[PDB]
Amino acid sequence: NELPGTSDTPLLDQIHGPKDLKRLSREQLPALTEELRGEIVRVCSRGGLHLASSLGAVDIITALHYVLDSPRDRILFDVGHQAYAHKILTGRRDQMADIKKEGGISGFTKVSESEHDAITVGHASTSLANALGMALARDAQGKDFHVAAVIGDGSLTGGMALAALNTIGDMGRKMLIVLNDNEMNPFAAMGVRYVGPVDGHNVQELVWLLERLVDLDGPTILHIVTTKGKGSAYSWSAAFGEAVTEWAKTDPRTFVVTPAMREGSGLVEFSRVHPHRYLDVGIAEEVAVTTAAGMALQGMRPVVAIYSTFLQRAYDQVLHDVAIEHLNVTFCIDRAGIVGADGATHNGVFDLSFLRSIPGVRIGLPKDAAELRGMLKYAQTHDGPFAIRYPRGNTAQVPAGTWPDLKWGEWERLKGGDDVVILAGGKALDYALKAAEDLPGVGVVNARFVKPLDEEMLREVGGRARALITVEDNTVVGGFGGAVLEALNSMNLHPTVRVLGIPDEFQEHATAESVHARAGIDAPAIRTVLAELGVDVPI
Amino acid sequence: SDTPLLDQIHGPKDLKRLSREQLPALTEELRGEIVRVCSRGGLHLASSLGAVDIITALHYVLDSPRDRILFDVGHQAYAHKILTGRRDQMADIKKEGGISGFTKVSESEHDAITVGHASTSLANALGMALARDAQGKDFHVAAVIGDGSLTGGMALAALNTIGDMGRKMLIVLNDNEMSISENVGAMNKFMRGNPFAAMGVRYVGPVDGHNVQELVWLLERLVDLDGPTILHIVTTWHGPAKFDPATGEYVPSSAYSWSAAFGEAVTEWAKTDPRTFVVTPAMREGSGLVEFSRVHPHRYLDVGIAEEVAVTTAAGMALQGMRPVVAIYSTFLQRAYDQVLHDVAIEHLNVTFCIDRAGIVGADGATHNGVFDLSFLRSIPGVRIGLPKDAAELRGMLKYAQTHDGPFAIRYPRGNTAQVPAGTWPDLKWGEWERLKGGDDVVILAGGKALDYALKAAEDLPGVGVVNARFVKPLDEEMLREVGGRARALITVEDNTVVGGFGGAVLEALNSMNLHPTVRVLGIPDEFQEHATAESVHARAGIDAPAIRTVLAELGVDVP
Ligand SMILES: Cc1ncc(C[n+]2csc(CCOP(=O)(O)OP(=O)(O)O)c2C)c(N)n1
Ligand SMILES: Cc1ncc(C[n+]2csc(CCOP(=O)(O)OP(=O)(O)O)c2C)c(N)n1
Ligand SMILES: [Ca+2]
Ligand SMILES: [Ca+2]
Ligand SMILES: [Ca+2]
Ligand SMILES: [Ca+2]
Ligand SMILES: [Ca+2]
Ligand SMILES: [Ca+2]
Ligand SMILES: [Mg+2]
Ligand SMILES: [Mg+2]
Ligand SMILES: [Mg+2]
Ligand SMILES: [Mg+2]
Ligand SMILES: [Mg+2]
Repeated sequence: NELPGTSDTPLLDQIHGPKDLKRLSREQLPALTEELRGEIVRVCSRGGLHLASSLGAVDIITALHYVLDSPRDRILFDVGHQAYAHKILTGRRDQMADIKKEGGISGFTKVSESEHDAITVGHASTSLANALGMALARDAQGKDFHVAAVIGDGSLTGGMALAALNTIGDMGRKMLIVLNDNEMNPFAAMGVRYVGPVDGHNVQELVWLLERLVDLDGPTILHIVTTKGKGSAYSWSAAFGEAVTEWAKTDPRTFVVTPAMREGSGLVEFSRVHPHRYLDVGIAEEVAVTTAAGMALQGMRPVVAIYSTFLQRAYDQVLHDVAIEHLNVTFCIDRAGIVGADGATHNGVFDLSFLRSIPGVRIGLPKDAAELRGMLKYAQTHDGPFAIRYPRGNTAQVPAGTWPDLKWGEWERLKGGDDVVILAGGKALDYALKAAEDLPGVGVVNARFVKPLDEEMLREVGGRARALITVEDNTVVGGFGGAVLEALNSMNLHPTVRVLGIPDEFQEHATAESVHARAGIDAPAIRTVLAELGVDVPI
Repeated sequence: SDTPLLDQIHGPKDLKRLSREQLPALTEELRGEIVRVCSRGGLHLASSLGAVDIITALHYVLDSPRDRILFDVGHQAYAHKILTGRRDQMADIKKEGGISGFTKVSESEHDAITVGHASTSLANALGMALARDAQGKDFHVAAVIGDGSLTGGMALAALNTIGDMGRKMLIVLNDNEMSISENVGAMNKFMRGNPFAAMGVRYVGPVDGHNVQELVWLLERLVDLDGPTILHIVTTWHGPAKFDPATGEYVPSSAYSWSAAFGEAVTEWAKTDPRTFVVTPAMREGSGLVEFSRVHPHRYLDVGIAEEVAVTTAAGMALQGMRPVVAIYSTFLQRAYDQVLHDVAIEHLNVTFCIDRAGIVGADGATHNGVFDLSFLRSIPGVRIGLPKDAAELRGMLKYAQTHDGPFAIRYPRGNTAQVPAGTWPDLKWGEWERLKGGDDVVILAGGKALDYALKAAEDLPGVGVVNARFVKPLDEEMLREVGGRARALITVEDNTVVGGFGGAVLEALNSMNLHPTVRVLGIPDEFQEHATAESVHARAGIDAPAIRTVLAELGVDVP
């Protein structure tokens, strides 16, 4: 029990779980609220994080955990970036300094981290459907516990949230939805008792109101209003932002669509220079891709700027709405491969697998900003869809007016050697060049095209090499290694091949470097495979 | 002639020569035309008959193809094709080399979008409106969307974006689920709890969707107005062999659809497993769940046409200790890719996917061919994939999936399989293949529909082995190693794309074992397959028994 001061927390020191929180009287909850605010700011500041959303949520989370009995009652957080107060109140206060770090805890709720985490989230708008499943399962088991979902105003505009709300209406089952609105319809929300708006920062009035709502029949939306945040490095994103901004100046058919990730995708400058050629469709990736398809049908050259992990939401839209009529949609896919800190919900290691199987979708991996420019120019000037994927990370700035002629599907040899040849693009290529550096028999090819592959160069290298190594910042299942084995098979070439990539296992929050070392795709791990294939490494 | 007005109409220009007072007679001609020419090929006419009046009205008022008319799904657009120069092609609808059952951009300048999957019209319409405004043009964009499609995730999300952008366009909501009075009453209840004004959309109606003259007068007022507008309209044998309409030839009378085999299995299973719960995205009859829904009413959930909701709802049930089954077509499962990966697979949840219409479905074409699931499911960590040869293996796989940890997918085609007795619950080790025919010269690896081709192809060829590759994830590593070491050549056959499918799984597995047999990967090529019979598509793809026999002959097997 330390002295009163600027950063004492007498109440939190006694709270190890929600049961300890219930020992407080309602009148004490405003003081806890301020302790939680102080705790979040003083620990979760460095690295930015989703501090602003968690701060906005402190009072509704305190009230929910005071009124409800987690883990018997299920509190579901949409996305989960707003649940830092939830983790402090559920035995993880001492782990907040390590949030998103290897050996720490997730930046989102994760079922396997705590019995208090009802869903594993990261992708937005899943809380309502999960909530429905838990309510239906509860009713089937004759149990009586409460299901409460906390969803932001942004998340509630997602297709699967609105579709789920409609169903929650039709089903008429007991559940509470807290709409957490920090910005201040009849086809989605019929059958749903609406309550509010109400002050989202009044922890006593929220405890009062929840004790009323929690026991009512059928589904309730509680509309709360919250204040957001109450209390050398040249990125691939920037390289893209600069290339497309430059491109649009001399292509009036170019239109850039983002699903509400303008700053992430590096389109701040693009939004200000070309406001007439910029569309933020909101959070819905499915709307972004089908809208781009409508634009391409009317003679435009749309570019969808989207994270690899988020493009998963639009798989059927790419296949059905773009690929069937071979439409002019270019996909500039950021956060390609392991993103690291954000963990298994955000690691973009599936795009080379799910896009490859779609007829007519070309796939490029640029090694640098000049190749990115070459691919974007090709994509925007040739028929049908193209995907260009690049990681979170940096690359050399490139001079204005850099627009090389790149023949799509052509690989390039970057290092001499015929005994063993490493085939790799993007981040994997930099690993390959490093791994090969002192080995004269070890060739390196920039496999900068996954679809189509360079069949001629693969035939030449496949016919002479004692062994090939494939390296990809993607799952080894049906990805770049699979494409290479399928192309070798159809040529009836049978060289030794080592397929290096992410294993068929979800990768938890850590640095990309850690995931890459344990996956065995980094330069040291490639150097180990070369030795295993009988390459004489220098002493 | 029974159709004197229609006889002079070869396009929307001809339609506009009629006085409004002649339009009612024209809608009666169009209804009689659709019944006269499309009463076969198991075509459902209800949707297209219900839409005759609005489609006549839209073509009379708008200027197609300058004005863009977008049909959601496209199954309601028969009158559209009749009014846009395709009257004499309607006899060949869904037939190989005939017109599509849906609108298709390549078929006609009057078909604004290629559709089949629901709920895509609004986002496509937004795109066309935004391109129109960028180009300084002023043509009309109209989307026609059913009440069912409108409650789809991408439709509800699109309408939010449409409201925010405030761009000029007309959404026609074709509601055949509720009357005008039922709709008004529901809306009165809700806003007592304009509501569309905050969303940024003008709501007009509901009005009578069968009054072609009143629809014309109302549209003429709406097409001028700024911003997005919703017009809510309201519309109305005991012998040993039997002919199967679906497959277009004779089958044993003991043969029923895979759908019926699944419905019978899950209905029986749920009697002794109280944790089993079936979830369908509004395909009760298609997935064979009529009987299930009647016998187990409190273990049956229809979520409407929201595949993403069906999968994530099942995840919630699994997290609460239940054993949910998602009954879903392969093609519609594509909508739930992220939900399978993110909501089911990351925490390895107890969701069983029973996937109907797996492989080529035929008549419904490129938008419906379930030819990608062995590729897209396989790259998801922890998702097991089984291909049952018969109703017994389907039961063994469903029992395995419902009693073991994590997600399982069971995929089966449109088509028939032998009826099997109640209480058929074999014990099957997930991941174990079965040798069905001896031979070590050339071995065919195949599951499900491909397996039937393989066994037919290998008849009276003594050196040709056949393995039931009834598991795609995991593969049978032990049996593939043995066959891959001993066989001169392998043939893989899959009712799936050759890209990243079963053939790919086999080549990945052989590579990690450092085995180098000759392998012929047979399957659907990396190209969309247009409407035709499955048998026609399979013959041209090279996966039927004669195509397999030709590959065996090329590999130097003695084939009669
Ligand atoms: C499928 C998906 N697409 C995009 C994102 C990126 N994203 C993370 S937070 C968020 C939600 C928008 O804000 P809101 O739900 O209102 O939450 P707030 O931060 O305002 O509390 C978005 C777009 C995501 N998590 N999931
Ligand atoms: C994405 C998708 N999921 C499922 C289906 C299957 N399906 C075909 S039409 C339909 C019903 C659509 O209802 P509505 O739009 O009201 O049209 P109506 O049946 O009344 O003509 C369904 C579920 C589909 N076509 N697309
Ligand atoms: Ca689609
Ligand atoms: Ca193009
Ligand atoms: Ca290069
Ligand atoms: Ca050689
Ligand atoms: Ca309709
Ligand atoms: Ca299971
Ligand atoms: Mg103090
Ligand atoms: Mg918000
Ligand atoms: Mg893991
Ligand atoms: Mg309907
Ligand atoms: Mg084709």
